[PDB]
Amino acid sequence: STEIGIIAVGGYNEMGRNMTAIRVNEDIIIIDMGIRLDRVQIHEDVDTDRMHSLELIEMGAIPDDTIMNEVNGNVRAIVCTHGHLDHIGAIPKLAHRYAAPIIATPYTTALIKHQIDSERKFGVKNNIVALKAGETLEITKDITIEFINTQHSIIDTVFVAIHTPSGAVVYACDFKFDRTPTLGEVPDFDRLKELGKEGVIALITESTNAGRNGKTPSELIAHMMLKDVLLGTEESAVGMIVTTFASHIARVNSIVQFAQEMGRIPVLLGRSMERYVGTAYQLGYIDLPENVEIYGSRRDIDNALKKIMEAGKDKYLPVMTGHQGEPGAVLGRIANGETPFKVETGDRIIFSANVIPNPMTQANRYALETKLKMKGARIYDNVHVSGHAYREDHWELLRMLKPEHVIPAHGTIQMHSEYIQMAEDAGYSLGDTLHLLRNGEELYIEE
Amino acid sequence: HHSSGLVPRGSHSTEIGIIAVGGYNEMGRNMTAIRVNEDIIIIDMGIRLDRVQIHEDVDTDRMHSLELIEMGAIPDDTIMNEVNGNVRAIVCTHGHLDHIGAIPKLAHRYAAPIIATPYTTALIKHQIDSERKFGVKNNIVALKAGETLEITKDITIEFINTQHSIIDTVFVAIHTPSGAVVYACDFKFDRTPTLGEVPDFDRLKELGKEGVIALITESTNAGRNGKTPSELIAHMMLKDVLLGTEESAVGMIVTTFASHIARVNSIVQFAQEMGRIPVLLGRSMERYVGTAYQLGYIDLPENVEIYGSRRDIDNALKKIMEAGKDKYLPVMTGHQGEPGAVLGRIANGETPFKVETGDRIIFSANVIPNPMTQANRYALETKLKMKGARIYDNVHVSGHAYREDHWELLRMLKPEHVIPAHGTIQMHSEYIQMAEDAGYSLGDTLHLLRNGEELYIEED
Amino acid sequence: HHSSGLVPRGSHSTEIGIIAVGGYNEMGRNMTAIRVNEDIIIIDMGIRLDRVQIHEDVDTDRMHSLELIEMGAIPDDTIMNEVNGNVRAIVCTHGHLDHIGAIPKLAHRYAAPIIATPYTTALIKHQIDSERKFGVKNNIVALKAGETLEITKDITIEFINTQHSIIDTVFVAIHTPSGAVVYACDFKFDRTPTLGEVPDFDRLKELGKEGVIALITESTNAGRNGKTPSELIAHMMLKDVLLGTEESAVGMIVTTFASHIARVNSIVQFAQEMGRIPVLLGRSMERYVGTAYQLGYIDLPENVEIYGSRRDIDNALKKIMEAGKDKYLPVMTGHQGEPGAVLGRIANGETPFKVETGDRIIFSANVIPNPMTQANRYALETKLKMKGARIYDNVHVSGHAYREDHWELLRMLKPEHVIPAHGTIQMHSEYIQMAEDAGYSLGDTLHLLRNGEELYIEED
Amino acid sequence: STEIGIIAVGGYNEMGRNMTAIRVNEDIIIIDMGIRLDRVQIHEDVDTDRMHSLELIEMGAIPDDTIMNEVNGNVRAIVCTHGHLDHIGAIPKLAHRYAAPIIATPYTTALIKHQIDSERKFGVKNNIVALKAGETLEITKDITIEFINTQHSIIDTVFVAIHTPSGAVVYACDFKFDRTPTLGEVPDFDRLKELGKEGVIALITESTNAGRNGKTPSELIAHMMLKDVLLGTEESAVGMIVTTFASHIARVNSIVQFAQEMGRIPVLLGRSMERYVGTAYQLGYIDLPENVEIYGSRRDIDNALKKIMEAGKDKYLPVMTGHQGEPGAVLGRIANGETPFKVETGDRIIFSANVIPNPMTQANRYALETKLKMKGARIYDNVHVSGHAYREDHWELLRMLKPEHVIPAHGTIQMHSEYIQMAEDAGYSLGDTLHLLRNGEELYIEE
Ligand SMILES: [Zn+2]
Ligand SMILES: [Zn+2]
Ligand SMILES: [Zn+2]
Ligand SMILES: [Zn+2]
Ligand SMILES: [Zn+2]
Ligand SMILES: [Zn+2]
Ligand SMILES: [Zn+2]
Ligand SMILES: [Zn+2]
Repeated sequence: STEIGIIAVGGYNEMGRNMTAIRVNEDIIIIDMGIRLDRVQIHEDVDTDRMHSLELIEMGAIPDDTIMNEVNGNVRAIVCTHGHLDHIGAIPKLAHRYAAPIIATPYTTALIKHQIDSERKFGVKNNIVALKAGETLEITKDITIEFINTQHSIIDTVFVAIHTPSGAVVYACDFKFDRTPTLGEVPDFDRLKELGKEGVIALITESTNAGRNGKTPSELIAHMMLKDVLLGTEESAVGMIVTTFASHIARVNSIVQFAQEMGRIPVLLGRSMERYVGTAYQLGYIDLPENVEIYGSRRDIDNALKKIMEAGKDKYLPVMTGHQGEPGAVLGRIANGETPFKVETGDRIIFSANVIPNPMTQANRYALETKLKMKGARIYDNVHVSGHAYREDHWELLRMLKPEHVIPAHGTIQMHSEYIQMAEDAGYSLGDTLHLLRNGEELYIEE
Repeated sequence: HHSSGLVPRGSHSTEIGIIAVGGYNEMGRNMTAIRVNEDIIIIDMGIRLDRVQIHEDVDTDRMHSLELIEMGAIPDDTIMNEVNGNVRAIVCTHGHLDHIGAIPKLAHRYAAPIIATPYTTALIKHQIDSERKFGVKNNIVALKAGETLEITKDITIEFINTQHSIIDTVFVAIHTPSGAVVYACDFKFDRTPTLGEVPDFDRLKELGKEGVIALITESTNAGRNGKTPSELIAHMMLKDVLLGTEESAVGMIVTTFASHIARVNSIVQFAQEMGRIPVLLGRSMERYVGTAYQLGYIDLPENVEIYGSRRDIDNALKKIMEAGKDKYLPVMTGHQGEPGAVLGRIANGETPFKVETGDRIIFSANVIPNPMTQANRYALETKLKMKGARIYDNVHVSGHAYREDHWELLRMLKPEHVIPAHGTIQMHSEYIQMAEDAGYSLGDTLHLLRNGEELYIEED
Repeated sequence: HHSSGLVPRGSHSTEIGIIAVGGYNEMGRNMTAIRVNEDIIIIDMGIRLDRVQIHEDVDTDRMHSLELIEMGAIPDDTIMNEVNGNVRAIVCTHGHLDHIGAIPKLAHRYAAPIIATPYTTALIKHQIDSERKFGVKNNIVALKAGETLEITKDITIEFINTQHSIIDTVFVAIHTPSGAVVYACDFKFDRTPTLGEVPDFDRLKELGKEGVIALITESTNAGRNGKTPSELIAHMMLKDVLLGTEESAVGMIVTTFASHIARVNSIVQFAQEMGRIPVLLGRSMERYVGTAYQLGYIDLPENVEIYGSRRDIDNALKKIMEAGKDKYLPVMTGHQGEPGAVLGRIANGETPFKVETGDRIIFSANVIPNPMTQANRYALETKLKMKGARIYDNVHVSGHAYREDHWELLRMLKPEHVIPAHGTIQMHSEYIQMAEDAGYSLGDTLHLLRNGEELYIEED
Repeated sequence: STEIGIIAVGGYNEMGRNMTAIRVNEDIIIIDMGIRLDRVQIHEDVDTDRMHSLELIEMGAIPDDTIMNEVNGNVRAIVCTHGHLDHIGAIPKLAHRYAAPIIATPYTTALIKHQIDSERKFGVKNNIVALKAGETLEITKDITIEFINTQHSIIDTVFVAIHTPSGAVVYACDFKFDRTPTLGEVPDFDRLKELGKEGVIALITESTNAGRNGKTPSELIAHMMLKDVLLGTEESAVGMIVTTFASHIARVNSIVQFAQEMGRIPVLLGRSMERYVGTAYQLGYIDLPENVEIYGSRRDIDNALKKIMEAGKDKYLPVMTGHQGEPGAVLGRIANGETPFKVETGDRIIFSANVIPNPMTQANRYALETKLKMKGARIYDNVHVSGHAYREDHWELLRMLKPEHVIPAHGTIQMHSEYIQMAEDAGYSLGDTLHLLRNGEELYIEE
């Protein structure tokens, strides 16, 4: 027989810190190892590289994988859905304890490798393997892992399908059914219906926005709103700063496109930006006009900003990090005047990002925005679209994959509750064919 | 013995008065009066459909003005017995009921013509050809955007094109010997509309530099941060939910504001795009979109069917049920869960249409933030969900201006005074903070008026 | 060749089952079944008055069980055709309709006696002497707090005193050969009540140490932080608003839950204290407080007047209007803005009572967090405010237990399993987090059940 | 004639930073000078004594009184309602610019004098005068200032009535009609009705809780709830910490009373506590049992806490500051483990205070509470009653004083909006007999 087990290690009580392990008989396939970036800020300057794994488990921070000492099997892989820190962030801190390769899609593999180049001299290390969407990699005789293309607030994001002798186990945390994306190709629907007909034993999926009604707005909407705010203005020569996730890439591409269309020169600031968009351009996921400038260290940035100041803000579009009000982020540094560029009345600050619903980040962004307003700035908030799927996206996902079991992951118990109600609309039953797991719990499927 | 100091004095003219009679304590029931010394211009006369439904039965028909004034409902113009002048005109911004709803009930007491843009005028006369008073009269005058009409020698009225949740909507500029008084309730700076013309920015700048004595403007979304999304966004989202689906042949009902001609036009475009026959239900839509098509503001495929009375609707809806929902797209009223509206009674099954599991109900409208309509819409959605429907909420974009749109409006008109209208005191508070950023001062250059109040501006 | 390891095995008995049939997806409509192998004990059978009013007309009278099951309304006991045992009793926690409301409609299909505490039993028989089925029968048995009743040799039922928003309310403990199953829906640890006895802590500790196999308990306010305020707080606040006023002779109406005997007792004490004659209106109050006084749970001054039918009420209310509101204190129903309740129709003026400016309306009740009742209460308060009334909101204290009260409940009973009931999945989620702090584990030692679901505990 | 002017200097746009000036012809009476304690925390360690007035005005922080250079009169007094920092906090920083005495009720005068003993070597200084409730002090021939007793979250809090040739101008920011107080005497109602009949030209009053329905709960309610939580527990020997406003005094008195009734020894920790309750006991506003201990510096506190730890928490009730999660406050220091006393599972933390509705303090209190919960603590939140008046308290205030004009103060424009609606119920009219002022604006009353 094939006894499948699903062990919840991280992120089913919280949003960050995601880690799941799928045990097929005695083989283990681990998916995702993220940091929880909120409850690290509760403590007074931690500097995550000064701490080793255990420290951070009693903060968590990183998922408590000690519970993996109680499970009956050996891990053969560490798969990663995409390159957000809530998914690949814990790798350089925990993956070394496992004698297993790290499988990911190219952009992720690259960014992982870049992050480990800060773990220490080496680590152990695991060998890092790049697998693209649409391709499949056999890990043992009968266990084979497949990558299926999807969209998310990061480029190159993927469904993972673990084929076993008794069927496929697909895990889909962090997706979005964007039918008209700015980057990448539309999600592989035909493959989802087909693989649905092949046989899915279990579905593990995010419940982030399952309570939200309807279907997720396309990234094209964010594109159009940003177009509207940048170009559709009767105060053309003001001085505009755009801030967003350094990781989003699709949007940054939209923004530099816009800069080329609105006759400004796009300058990208911050280590964050340099890493993500740099790695993106180098690996050819985005094209850049020859005029763009990218600066990471404080000297490059501040120099670029004195320059950008005295030559005229009207003829520039700084694109940067700091949308959640991170002090030390370039925007936080501009708001505090710890920079040559010092904003004046009329100046437009464009936040192409949501406010993360945590008191820490909300306080930070509050303080940031008031400092900006006292310096006369005019703020455009939340010109943004969520990269997570809504109720209807989930509904149709259930209707094409037709999974035999469903396990909500990547969220709080309330998010999970919303998802549960939706799945119950689909014919499922709690504790029977629909399962609510907590961090540290293992659910068995038989036969 | 000595010491000095010097100040220039004079010299002296125009006593302008602004009468807040309706829609300054609440939204809707809007009425403002612009008094230029001796002469008066009435702007907007709206109905408030909110605090009439709180009472057990609405009627609104065989009732005369006074009763609705103790409900309000209609603006209390009794305070106009206290003003020193005669109204020589009644202008209307656009054809929403919070703006023209009180006309067939109050405009008759005033010996003045009603000036509006063609579509508005049309809907006005259609409403008077329905209240049935027949009547003591007014001339209904059609003035299009971009044109100007002299009414009293020194008083001249200009229409300046803008966008809003209904087609053909306009800024009104009351030119006086000492400058312009601009009234801009219900507007939005949509630079990429689906219908109509882009708002006339250049004229706004010109008129700004000519001299604006006062700006009267809505504060509905002045608290909302940033700039209002284009209607194109609503178009793209609707396009996304109707076409972008992997459960294609289900049976889909779309509900929206009957007045939002642009949105319904987008929708029939979509039905034409998805091979369903667009059918429009409700007396209300036949009213609005019928008037729109007759006057040629929207183009319609001949595939369209429009039905107003219950018999036409219930039978067309038999037509669609028995023939198959798959090749049809009903667009309807009832988005606020109005009982008696076609959708609410469909939800109650008081109709041939029997909605089934999987069916998609698409609300291209927001929930009006009032406990009544929130309750009705709650009940509606639970009936629909229990009968298995799949609900797409708030596929919608606000037709009102945000903080930054107001910012640039102030920066183009550069008015000497500012008056928030069309909202609650809190909405007005947000607007006040915004204008305070713009250099204005409360009780001096920016004024918070309440219903029934007059501020005198003495300008030379 | 070698190596070792050792584990003790066995030995083996009691298969206990817990049936969640009602009130696990919503609040109210509560029904749970405790199956001890072969025998079944039904606990609570409540009505849900929420999702019945969403439909146009309530009736509830000439309807039989099934229809109300597709509304629910009443708990779906159809799933009891699938269980392997016979119910040999029906216990009721207290006399709120979310607990005993479904009895005259479902208890008849079960060949079992209905066990309750005296006041509850009384109200039950009063309700069956009203549904009018006459009927196929059950014996209505009065078991007081602190006493125990053997029903099936190994199954014995204990009543343990507690406090709650209605007088004489009880923990139920189902003793079995292998331990106790405690059901505690609707409770509160009030250590200083105005009425009743302080909850029986010592017995809870004893029974905790004896062995509790399962705890089934409400999660209504498990999300609320801290510990529930005593009823004494509600008493002191009411004392504060009624007596503590510098506008003394106005005319004051107090509205509250008819079931909240303790609160009304406080109020009549106050009327007796402020020299007004306490008059109680509504069929509902005559029901509850009448039953309370007849059975001697509350003492009443002979000044009191209690009127149930419209004629008595409208005339007593003529009495009070024409004689002067100043020397009277009407206590009434209608706090949720129920149209047809005496207060709502007073607000509509469908009554001799004509409330005037200055008059005080005192709501000793919370707003039930549902859009329907929130809308009704909105409308009520606006009618009252427009007619000049002065409104005192939420002079109230919740009758349900908070997080910390639950904490100590777990720490006294030390149950082997925990099951949240009586709430939504989110309420249950909060409770789950609380119990997880207590050492419990989801799907192992703490179970989230939905309506219609059974968890088997196999205990030796 | 007598032309009265009311100049709004601070706190009508915000809550903190209160300052009003009443000009009677050419004489000026200033009431309140507070700090805004929120928007000082937006900046990175300010240390308010390192900055002089102007610094803080461009932060504000302290009220911008530069606008007082444009008014036609000379100030003859600086009156203070009570000893909260939103009322007397700006005195040592601005009062030196004015050649005028500072009048207050004894507890305030004391605490003011204690605060100036940190302004510098001296300052100028103004002479500080103690005037009790019920007594009157003539400041010029015809202008005389009266103190009328009321309750508020601080002991000895007062209505100020400025009698002039044309009537009284009463300012009542921060009150509460507590008819059954724990401390002090019930508000002087008879005097309010009487003085109402004498003639009030203008009423300046707080709008903090005017939107809140009904009448403010008595302090007796907070007393009873605290009694219930401290005594009504079936886990008697756990270890309980009580945190509250060091300034409240009434509640601290309740708490030590309770400690005496529940057989624990009351220990009070923090500079804040020592100052406020110490000054209170010394001036005889509260009685203390002989057993109590008060410790202010880190050494006394930490020593007391090691002591209190090893001897047994069961036999102790630490009462302290830190309810808004101030890092450096004793509770914040306990939650971070920067103290000998280190909380364990079951321990009860009792917050007898509300959460101040500002993102800064909400974030701070968030972080605090999560640290406490991770250490196993069980939290009792908001066992508290607001010290501000509600709609009905305001209503009856209007009905006994019968003021000819009303000006809401001490709040945001929305609070002011709520108050406006209530006053309109009372017959008043905006811009005519009811006035909405902003910071920096002067309103004239004639005749
Ligand atoms: Zn992600
Ligand atoms: Zn994620
Ligand atoms: Zn409109
Ligand atoms: Zn409008
Ligand atoms: Zn109950
Ligand atoms: Zn209940
Ligand atoms: Zn205060
Ligand atoms: Zn204060």
